[PDB]
Amino acid sequence: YDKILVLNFGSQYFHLIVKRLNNIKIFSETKDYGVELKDIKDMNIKGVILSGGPYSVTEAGSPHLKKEVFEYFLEKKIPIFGICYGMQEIAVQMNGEVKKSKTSEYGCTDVNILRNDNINNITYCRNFSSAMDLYSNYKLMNCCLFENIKSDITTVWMNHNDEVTKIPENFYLVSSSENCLICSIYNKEYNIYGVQYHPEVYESLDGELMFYNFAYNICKCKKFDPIRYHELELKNIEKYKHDHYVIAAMSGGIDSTVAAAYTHKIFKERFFGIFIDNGLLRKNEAENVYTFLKSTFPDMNITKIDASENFLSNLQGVTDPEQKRKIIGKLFIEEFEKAVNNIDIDINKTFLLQGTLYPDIIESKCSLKFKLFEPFKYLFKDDVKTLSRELNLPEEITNRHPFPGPGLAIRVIGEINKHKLNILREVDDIFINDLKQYGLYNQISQAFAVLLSSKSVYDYVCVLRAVKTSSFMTANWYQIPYDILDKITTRILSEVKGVNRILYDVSSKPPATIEFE
Amino acid sequence: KILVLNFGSQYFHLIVKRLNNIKIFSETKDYKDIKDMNIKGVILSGGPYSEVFEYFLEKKIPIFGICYGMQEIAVQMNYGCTDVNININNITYCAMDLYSNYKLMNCCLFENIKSDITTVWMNHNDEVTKIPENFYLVSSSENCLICSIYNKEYNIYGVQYHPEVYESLDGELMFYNFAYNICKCKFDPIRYHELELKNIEKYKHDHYVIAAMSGGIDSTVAAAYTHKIFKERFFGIFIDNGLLRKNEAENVYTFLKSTFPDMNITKIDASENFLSNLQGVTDPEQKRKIIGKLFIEEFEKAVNNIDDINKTFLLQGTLYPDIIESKKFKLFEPFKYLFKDDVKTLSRELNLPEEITNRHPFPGPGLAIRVIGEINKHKLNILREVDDIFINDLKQYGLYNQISQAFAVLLSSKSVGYDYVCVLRAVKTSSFMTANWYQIPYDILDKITTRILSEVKGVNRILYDVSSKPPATIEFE
Ligand SMILES: O=c1[nH]c(=O)c2[nH+]cn([C@@H]3O[C@H](COP(=O)(O)O)[C@@H](O)[C@H]3O)c2[nH]1
Ligand SMILES: O=c1[nH]c(=O)c2[nH+]cn([C@@H]3O[C@H](COP(=O)(O)O)[C@@H](O)[C@H]3O)c2[nH]1
Ligand SMILES: [Ca+2]
Repeated sequence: YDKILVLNFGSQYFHLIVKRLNNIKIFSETKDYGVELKDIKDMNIKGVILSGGPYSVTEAGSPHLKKEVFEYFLEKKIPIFGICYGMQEIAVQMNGEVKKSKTSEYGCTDVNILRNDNINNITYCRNFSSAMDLYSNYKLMNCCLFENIKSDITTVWMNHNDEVTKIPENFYLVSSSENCLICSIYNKEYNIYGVQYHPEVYESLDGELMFYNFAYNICKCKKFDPIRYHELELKNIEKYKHDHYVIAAMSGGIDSTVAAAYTHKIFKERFFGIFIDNGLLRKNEAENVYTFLKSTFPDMNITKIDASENFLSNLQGVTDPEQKRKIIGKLFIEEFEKAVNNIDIDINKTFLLQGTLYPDIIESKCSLKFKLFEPFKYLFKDDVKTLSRELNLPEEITNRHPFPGPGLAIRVIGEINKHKLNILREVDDIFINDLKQYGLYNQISQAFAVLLSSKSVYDYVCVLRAVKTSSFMTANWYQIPYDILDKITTRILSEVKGVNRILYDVSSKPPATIEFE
Repeated sequence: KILVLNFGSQYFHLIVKRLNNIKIFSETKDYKDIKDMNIKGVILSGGPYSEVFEYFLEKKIPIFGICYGMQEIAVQMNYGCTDVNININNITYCAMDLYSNYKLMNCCLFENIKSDITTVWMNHNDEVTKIPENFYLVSSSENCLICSIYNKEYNIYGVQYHPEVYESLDGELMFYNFAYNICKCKFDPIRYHELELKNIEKYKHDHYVIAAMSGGIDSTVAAAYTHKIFKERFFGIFIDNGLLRKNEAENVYTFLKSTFPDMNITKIDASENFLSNLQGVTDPEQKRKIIGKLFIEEFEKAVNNIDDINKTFLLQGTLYPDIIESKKFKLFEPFKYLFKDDVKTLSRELNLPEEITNRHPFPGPGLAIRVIGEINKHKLNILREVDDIFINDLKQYGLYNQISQAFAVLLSSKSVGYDYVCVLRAVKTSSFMTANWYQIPYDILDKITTRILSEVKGVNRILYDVSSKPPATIEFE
C-alpha cells in the first residue's frame, strides 16, 4: 500500500536495504537510478531511498538521477534518503561539492550526531583546534532520523572513497566522522536526508531504527507483511485446485522443496514434480535427492529424467563459462518442456511453480508458456529457512548449502568431460563429508571443491572453496581451523588418484566471486 | 667409509646428515662396484614402496636397516613421535605370556642410552609379523611388537622407526654406536672446506678464479672465502635472465658491491635473450632445459670478454645434497660435503649481513617455473608485484625468518571479478624431499590478500597452497 521507492546505484548492499524494509513491514519498490518519471508518477510512493555504489560522482559515465525525476520528488513533497553514493548524488544535484577523501573509510566506525549543544563532544576537531571554530562554518540545529537513539554516539559501517566537501543548499550538518566531516546532512524544507555510512548492513547497530524513523515518522506510511504474502497467495490458488494442474522443477534445494510442500497440500494428485538429472550433480546426488523427495512426500508425483548424456555431449569442447551457462539453460528448458508434454495435460490450465525469492525479482529488474506461480516473491533465504521448520521438514534440507543450476560445469575449469567430473566428485565428497564430520558444515554458508585445467608435479590441481555470505553480492572467505583443514587435505591427496595439489581460496567478494567461473 | 644405499626414502638426506654430525664419511648409492672401496658398515634406508646381500654377510660388513631396510633385511634373512620400550615386566600395554614366544637379550646399538624408554619418529604402513632366522626381539612399541631386531652372527641391526630425523631423541647415539662401536670406524666435513682453501692458496700467484653469482647463500659465501684469497684475480659474474623478482638484479648487484668492495663483479642484462627463446614454451622441463643452455652460453660469453683459460678455476657453491642427488675450467667446490645448515653458520663466522643467512632459496629458472604456461612480460610483471607484496609483508609481520621458503605463483587458469589467478606458497623444510605447508595466522593472511587484490591489476583471486611434500612438491612446475 504505502510504498518506498528504493533506487539502485550499483550497491553491493542493495538487497540489505530491501531486507530492512521487509523487517519493518514496508513495501519495497526496486528500480534502477535511470528510472523515468512516467513509470513512477502513478504509484503510491511515500519516499525514496538512494543506494550506494562503486562509482565516483566526479567522473564521467557515473550514474545520476534525471533532473525531472529529482525535481518530481521535491515538488510532490516526497522525502529522500541517500546512503553513501546516494548522499553524494543529492549533494551534486543541489549545488554541493564532492571530492575524494584525504583518508578512506572502511569497517565499523563511530560517528558523532551533531547538535548546537553537542558540538563540544568532538575531540578530533583538529583533523579538519577548537570545535567552535570548525562548526561555525556550518548550520546546526537543537534530527528526526535519529529519534529515540538514546546515545549521541552510534556505530556504523563505512565503505567509501569520496566525501562531501561542501554542503548543498540550506542543509544542516547532522553527524561527523573522524575521517569524514560532512558525514550526515539534513534538509527541513524538502525532507532530504543523507548519510555517508551504510545503515542497511547489520554492523550498523542503529540501522533498523533509522529505516523505521524514515518510513513511519518521516514518510507517514500506514501499512505489508512479507511473511504473510505467500499465505494469502496460497489461499487464493485454492479455487483452482480441481480444474488446474501445477508443475514444478524439483532440484533438491530448499526453495523448490518448501514451495512444493505448501502447494502439494492443496493440489495433491494434480501436482507434478520434475527432477532433471543434468549429469552435472555431485556424487550420488541424483539418487540421493530423488529418494529424499519420495521419503518426504510419499504421495507426490515425481518424474525423474536422466538427461546426463544430453548435457555432457553438448558441453564437449566448451571452455567459456557463459557459453556453458547458456547451453545448460537452453537444454534444461528443452528437457523440462519434453517432460511436461509427456504428462499429457492441458497446457492452457497449468500453473508453473517457482521458488523465486525477492533477491531474484530485484536482480531481474536490473542491468510452452505457463501461468507463473511464485508465492515467495517477497521472501529471503532466512524466511524460507524458518518456513521449512514450520513444515517440520528434516534439518538436512534447512541447513544444506545452495547449489548452482549449471552445477559442476562451472566448477570444472575449462573443458568438461566425465573423467574430470568423477575426480571432482571424489574430492568434493571427501570435503563435504568431513565438514559435516567436524561440525563446520552448518556455520558455513557455501562450501565446495573446484578442479583446475592447470597442472602440478603430472596431475590435476584442486581448490577448496568455503564462504560466509551476507546476501547475493557480498561474502567472506571462511577460516577453517588449520588442524581440520590439514586432516581434510591429507585425506583428499591420499584417497583420490589424479590430484597432487590442494589449494584453498582466501578471497572475499568483492573483488572475487564465490564461484570461479 | 660407511655405505648408505637409497631405497627412495624422503629422509635419505637426514641419515647422511647424522653421519656428518658423527664425523663419518658417507658413500651414497642406489639400491655392484663396492669391493674396491673401504667399507666398514652398510645402512639400508626407508621408502614409500613398503643385490649384493651375500657380500655383506661374507665380508662381515654389518647391516643397519631403517623402516623398509629392516623389513627388506628380514625378507633377505627369511606414525609420529612414539615412546618405544627397550625388562619384560615393564611392558604395560601387552602380560608375560606374549614375550614368552620370543628370544630376548640380557644390545650394542643402544649402549649408554641410560633410559629403557626412548622417543622415536614413526612413518610406516607395514610391520614384521614373524622374525627372521635366529634374531632377538630387542625393542617394542604400543602399535608394533616387533619394533627393533638384532642378529649377533652377522651384526645385523633393524629398526622400524626413523632414527635419522631430529624427532628421534636418541638418534645420533644409535648412529654413533653403529659406526664407532660396531663397525669400528677409526672425516670432519667442516674441516675439509678449510683444507681445500689452503691448497688452492698455492695457486694464487698464477691461476685465476671465476664464479657465477646469484645472490643466494651458497654462491656468495663461497665467493667470500675464495675472493679473500685470490683478490683481483677473482672474477664474479652475475646474469640477469629476466626471470628474477622485482628490482632483484639491482638489489643483488648493489648488495654484493656493498659487502665485498674489492670484488670484481660484472652484471650482464640477458633478459631479452631469455624471454624470446622462451616464447610459446609451456612444458616445465623444456623451460628448464632452455634456461640452462642460455645460462651457459651467456656465462662463457662474458668470460670471453675478460682477461688465461688454461689457468682459470671455476668456483661453485655445490653442497652435499646436490652431490648426493646426482649419484671448460678446473672445478673447485669446497662445500661438497656440507649442508645449508653448515653454510649458514659459515656466513655468520664471516660477520656477513643477516639478510643473506636468512634469505629463502631461489631456483635457477626463477619465475619461469612460477608462471604456469606461456611466459611473457605481462605475466611476469603481475607475478613480480604480488610476490613483492607477499614477501615484504612476511618480513613486516615477522614471519619471513621462521618460514623456510615463500613465493607467489601465477596460473594460466582465469576467474571472474576475467583476470589471472595467483597462489601463495609458504613452507617449512626439513630436507630436500620433505616439506610442510606453513600455517600463516589468518589475521595476517587476510591482510596480505586484501593488499594484493587492491594494489595489483590483472589479479582478482588469490589462493593459498595447503599441500605438503610428500605427495606434492614445493614448486608447481
Ligand atoms: O542458479 C545459479 N546459476 C548460476 O549460473 C550461478 N552462478 C553462481 N551461482 C550461485 O550464486 C551465488 C553467487 O556466486 P558468484 O559470486 O560466483 O556469482 C553462489 O551461491 C553461487 O553458487 C549460480 N546459481
Ligand atoms: O636451482 C633450482 N633449479 C630448479 O630447476 C629447481 N626446481 C626446484 N628447485 C628448488 O628445489 C626445492 C624443492 O623443489 P620441489 O619440491 O618443487 O621439487 C625448492 O626449494 C625449489 O625452489 C629448484 N632449484
Ligand atoms: Ca506426448
